[PDB]
Parts: sequence; C-alpha cells; structure tokens
Amino acid sequence: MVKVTYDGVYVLSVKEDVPAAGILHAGDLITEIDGQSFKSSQEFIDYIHSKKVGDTVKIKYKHGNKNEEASIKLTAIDKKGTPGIGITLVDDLEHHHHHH
Repeated sequence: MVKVTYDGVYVLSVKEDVPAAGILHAGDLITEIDGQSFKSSQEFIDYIHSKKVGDTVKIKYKHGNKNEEASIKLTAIDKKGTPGIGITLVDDLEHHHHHH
C-alpha cells in the first residue's frame, strides 16, 4: 500500500542574479512547496502566483541524493509584478498552445 512518489519537476536554467542564486541550481528537482498542491509542476506556478510580493515561501527539494530545504523572500519578476524567483521549469517542449 506504499504509494511512494518519484516524479518532481526539472529546472531548465537558473539566472545567476536572483534570490534563487546560491540556493537552487539547474538539474534540481522540487518535491513540494508549503505542502500546497493541485496537480503536477503547474501546481507550483499556481502557488507562487496565488501569493503576493514581500511574502515568504518554503520549498522542498533534493539536490542529488540529499534532502535540502530553503525559504526565499518573494520578488517581482514580470511586468505584472508576479511573485516568484527568475527561473524556467521543464514540461515537455512541444508547441504548448491550446488556443490562447
């Protein structure tokens, strides 16, 4: 009955000039954040977007074989002042365009 999971989200790149610098690195896999979830990797984008700038977050990720945990202060990345660090996650390249 042990439904152990093993499918996080891969990082495409890390801009070495953001709060994430020195904490997160490319190739790292995030497992959970603030215990909040809704589906897959997209679930995370919802959390960082559901909060506000100046807030705080707790990321659960493992670099290699060791489990590490770090928290970073939210900052504005996009023109719309969306809370979140400056990184890009992987989710099957493809054309990614349902309609919009």
